[PDB]
Amino acid sequence: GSSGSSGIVMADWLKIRGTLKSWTKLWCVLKPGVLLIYKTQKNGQWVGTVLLNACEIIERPSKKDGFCFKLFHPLEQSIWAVKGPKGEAVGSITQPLPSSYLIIRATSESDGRCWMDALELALKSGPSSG
Repeated sequence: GSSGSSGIVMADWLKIRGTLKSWTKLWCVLKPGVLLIYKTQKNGQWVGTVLLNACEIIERPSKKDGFCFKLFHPLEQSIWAVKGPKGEAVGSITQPLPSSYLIIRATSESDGRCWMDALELALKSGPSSG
């Protein structure tokens, strides 16, 4: 359980696999048993939401490439919310994304380590349980 103050877990600029050509620095928001992603913090067109009902982290720092990881579902499920924050199918239409897994990138091994870590906790934190 992460008793910081607000429901949200953490928010930072994470890099996503550059399927277009260059990694995309989206605004990922770590929530309690959920993760949100937004094109930016300013406007915030929203990209999609990730569900952490019971996802795990394996990590993928690769040989030499800062630090990264992969969050997939062991019970083979959809790691995507039916809607979004404001109950919306989708916000914007950008690069393609996965369904089961989700590759993310952090700034420094630490950051990522905290991300890939918090995540594990988040899911292991449940949606405000008690």
